[PDB]
Amino acid sequence: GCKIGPSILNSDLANLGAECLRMLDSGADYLHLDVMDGHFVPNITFGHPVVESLRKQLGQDPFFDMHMMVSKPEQWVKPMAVAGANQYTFHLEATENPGALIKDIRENGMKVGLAIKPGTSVEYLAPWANQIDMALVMTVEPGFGGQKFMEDMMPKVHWLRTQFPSLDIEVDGGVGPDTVHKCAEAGANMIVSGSAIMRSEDPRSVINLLRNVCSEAAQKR
Amino acid sequence: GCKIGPSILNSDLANLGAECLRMLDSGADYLHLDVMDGHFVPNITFGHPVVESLRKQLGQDPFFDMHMMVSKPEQWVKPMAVAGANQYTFHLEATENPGALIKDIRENGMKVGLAIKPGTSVEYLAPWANQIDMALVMTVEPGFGGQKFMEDMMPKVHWLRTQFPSLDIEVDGGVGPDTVHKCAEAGANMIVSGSAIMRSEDPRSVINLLRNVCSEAAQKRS
Ligand SMILES: [Fe+2]
Ligand SMILES: [Fe+2]
Repeated sequence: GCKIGPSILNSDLANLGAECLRMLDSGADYLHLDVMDGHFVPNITFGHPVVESLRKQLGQDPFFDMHMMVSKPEQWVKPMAVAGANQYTFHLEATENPGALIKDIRENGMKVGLAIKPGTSVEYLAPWANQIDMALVMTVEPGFGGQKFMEDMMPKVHWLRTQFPSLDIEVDGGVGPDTVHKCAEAGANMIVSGSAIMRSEDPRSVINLLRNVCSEAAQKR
Repeated sequence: GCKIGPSILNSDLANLGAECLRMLDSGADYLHLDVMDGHFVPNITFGHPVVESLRKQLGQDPFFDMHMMVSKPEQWVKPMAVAGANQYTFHLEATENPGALIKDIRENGMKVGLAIKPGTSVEYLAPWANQIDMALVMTVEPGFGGQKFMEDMMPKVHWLRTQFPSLDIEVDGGVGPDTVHKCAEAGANMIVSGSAIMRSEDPRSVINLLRNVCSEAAQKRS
């Protein structure tokens, strides 16, 4: 049940279709698409219009995990659903009413992801864990780096894995061949990796490595 | 001095490089790139990371007019300059200190555009007209998709052209072959058009039509 989802912010964004296609051909399990509105985080990447074009090119099969680093996640639920997103991963910090938003995401036919930034206690996420499809533990601060993987996020992953053995747990931020062992041993089964994959001359090899480390750790649990 | 700048939001945004190459190969004079942050307008398009990749793909020559429909235009000046934007067109409504922002744009080596939404008096542009490279008169409300061209914006264009004969004036919003003459007769010399160019089998012909309607109307007034 371990899956690798390349992030594409490090890719040639003027040729996004080609970059996604070669990730899929390289054996990516899903694509992790970072949506930043310049308010929740200090960068603007792309929104649903790009997602819609991507979906049109890639067809119906590929799974899009939308990482919604936006200040008003309620606003983009329907646009992302219409664009063809599979999963809407919103930040717990970005809404006063996560329960209502979770309901809305499901009513719009999408899976539910719930993300926490490094400074947010995993204790805030736990109360909602049985309502979501996937928890995302950030391992860098979103919108800034360009940062080193934060090893002190691993206790969050471990706690979640301990308390919720069946929960899919994703990590995102500086994850690569060098740090995937930490994530996998802590309990993560969904791995987002950007530069490590996208800049590789052999992304299939990198993806296989990442998945194999996770799988090995899962079989040990 | 009449120029056509396709807007690219109705293009295949998964292949922005190819779509822009096609526009340039069709004789587009520049590219008009709509940046929306989901706050100043109720849509999110793309930001400087996309611009940086587009500049890399297209090379140094093409001109990018960045239509910054963003709440904090001060924030994206350096990122856009680093990304290789030629002109940073911000909304007058979006800053309380346009003078400082204009200065910051020039200090970062970019040309300065100043945009006004339909509800904003063209008079607000006047104090700044001597400091900017281009005025952008919106002819639809930005961020609400396909809207009808607002002919009642033409007096804004005509007023600007009358007050500032040497000022480049861009129109943007529902502009196509059906409405370009209205813009040109009012004084606009920079025309943004989207679907009418992007959807065509022969975008060169559409671009040429827009440009020549504009040029011949401009020649007439002269
Ligand atoms: Fe992400
Ligand atoms: Fe525009």
